[PDB]
Amino acid sequence: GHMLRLSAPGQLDDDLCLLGDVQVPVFLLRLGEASWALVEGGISRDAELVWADLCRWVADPSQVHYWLITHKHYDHCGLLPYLCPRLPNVQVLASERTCQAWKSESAVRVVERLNRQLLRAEQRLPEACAWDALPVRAVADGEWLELGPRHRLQVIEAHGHSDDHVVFYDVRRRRLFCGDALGEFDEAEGVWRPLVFDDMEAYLESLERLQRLPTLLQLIPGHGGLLRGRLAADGAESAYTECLRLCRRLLWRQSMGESLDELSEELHRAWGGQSVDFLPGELHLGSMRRMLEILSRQALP
Ligand SMILES: O=C(O)c1ccccc1-n1cccc1
Ligand SMILES: [Fe+3]
Ligand SMILES: [Fe+3]
Repeated sequence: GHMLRLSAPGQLDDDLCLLGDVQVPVFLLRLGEASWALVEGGISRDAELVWADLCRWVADPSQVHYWLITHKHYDHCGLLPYLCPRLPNVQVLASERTCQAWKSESAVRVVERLNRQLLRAEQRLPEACAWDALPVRAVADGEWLELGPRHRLQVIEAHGHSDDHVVFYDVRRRRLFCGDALGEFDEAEGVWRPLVFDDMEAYLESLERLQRLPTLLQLIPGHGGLLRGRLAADGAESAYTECLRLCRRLLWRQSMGESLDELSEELHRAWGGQSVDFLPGELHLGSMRRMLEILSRQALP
């Protein structure tokens, strides 16, 4: 409950609504009187929740024409096979690499595995479309997405968190759908938690490019809701600072003979509580481990 953070389902702006759970939300954009779009692909088990929320705003689901995806992680595309059947006119917009992940049986295997762990006991999933059969359209870095007469979003490559990650910038509204590129926003402390799970140099380089965007009014990550005011304006820069802060912290620990597992457990214990309801505890601890391993390699003797 903060002035600068909208974290409740429902309407966020004149054109924007939050569907489903705030920790893994799906955002709804009204492009016109009979045209809508979705942003972020959530987790599979939320199919019926998101669908329920959606139908309360969209009388005719055939008016959903676009579904924008930031990256291939299980918590950002798990809904696609299960709701695309119910969205006959939708077109999934994703980066080339993100599309490649859906044509890989091994990559799909991991996405499905992690999502099934989040299923409640006796919970059944709808009739699902084949991952390789999704109505996808690959988008490239810098491409402009003419979604509607008042919605023009630019695709900006933002690798680092993952090797396929992109973000979507609505310059008209100074609004950035940044996915996980800035990390995980700490709701209790008001700072960003870095999520460097692929490449640190690219991670920092992406934040440098995003800092050069015109001053943001709304910052919408993959988890936690909508950020505004100074949080949006300073977002990219603050996320950059917090990443370096974690690096220096890592170097300090290692220089004291500490093993990566020592700080991993500490990060997991201090940060794993926010994502417990949609992220298996072993995945978070392992993710923290993978991150520190990345930072150690790209900053060590
Ligand atoms: O990206 C995240 O949302 C995330 C955050 C914390 C730990 C693991 C994560 N993860 C890694 C791969 C898919 C989820
Ligand atoms: Fe992610
Ligand atoms: Fe994520």
